[PDB]
Amino acid sequence: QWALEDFEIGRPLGKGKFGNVYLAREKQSKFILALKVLFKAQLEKAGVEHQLRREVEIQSHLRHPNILRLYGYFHDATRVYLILEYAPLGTVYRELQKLSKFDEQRTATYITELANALSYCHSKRVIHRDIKPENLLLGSAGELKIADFGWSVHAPSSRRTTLAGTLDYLPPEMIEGRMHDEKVDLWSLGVLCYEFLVGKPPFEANTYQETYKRISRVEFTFPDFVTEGARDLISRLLKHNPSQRPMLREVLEHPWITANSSKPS
Ligand SMILES: Nc1ncnc2c1ncn2[C@@H]1O[C@H](COP(=O)(O)OP(=O)(O)O)[C@@H](O)[C@H]1O
Ligand SMILES: N#CC[NH+]1CCN(c2cccc(Cl)c2)CC1
Ligand SMILES: [Mg+2]
Ligand SMILES: [Mg+2]
Repeated sequence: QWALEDFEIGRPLGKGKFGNVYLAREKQSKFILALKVLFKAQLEKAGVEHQLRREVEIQSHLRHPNILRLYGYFHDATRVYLILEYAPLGTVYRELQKLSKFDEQRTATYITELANALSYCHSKRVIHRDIKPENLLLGSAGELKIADFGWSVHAPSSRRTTLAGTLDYLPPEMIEGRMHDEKVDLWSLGVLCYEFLVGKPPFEANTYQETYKRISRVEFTFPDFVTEGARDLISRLLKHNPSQRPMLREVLEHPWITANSSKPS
């Protein structure tokens, strides 16, 4: 159906390990979108064909205001192309680099939007497993959308693929290669809440080896400026035992969230 000739390509929007993402306009309708380009030789070499299939299958069927749309795809014997909703305000990662830290209202609003998106995902037993600032995009009204479903799966699960880059957002059960479920995304939500308020993630370290140690032992402390309500929510999410981590309704109803968020459940 779709082919490369149907699109005019424009400015580079971002890069990932596999994805090179470009702004593009479809020629007959003038529809603006984002084209995510993957090289087949790199996909085959890394053995991640199955991840790509899951990204397409899972993401194309989800429909939620806080989740990025996948519209379709095509390929041409050197490349695979994913046709995505364009997010005009960029990544949360870029906003954090710009501002250094977010205030409590901005943070609580982003957490509400994440929790709504994840609540919808978990109702289908979909777990994302790669929630982190460079995969959170911003729509035209500044609203958060979750993207990059390459690591997503159905629960429960083990891991069959090699961990790539940073350990910073993963819970103990994932880094220890044990069996895991939906509660992995709740741990990541706690890491994000800390990083939004403080400006760095809570187990950050100079080497892989020490980061691993800090995560498995849950070694984090708070700077003086983090308030009692934020500390309570974060401490509830960063529990070693996944069954003790709260439900998403409990996050959305937490008094610090309700006091500070400017959007509803
Ligand atoms: N729909 C989009 N709109 C705007 N920018 C995007 C979009 N998708 C990706 N990007 C940019 O490209 C980067 C990589 O895309 P991603 O889908 O996360 O690739 P990878 O799977 O390689 O991590 C993002 O972190 C962001 O900077
Ligand atoms: N390397 C490689 C081989 N590819 C593996 C998976 N492929 C795939 C999966 C979902 C959607 C689309 Cl367009 C393509 C195509 C070929
Ligand atoms: Mg990504
Ligand atoms: Mg990916």
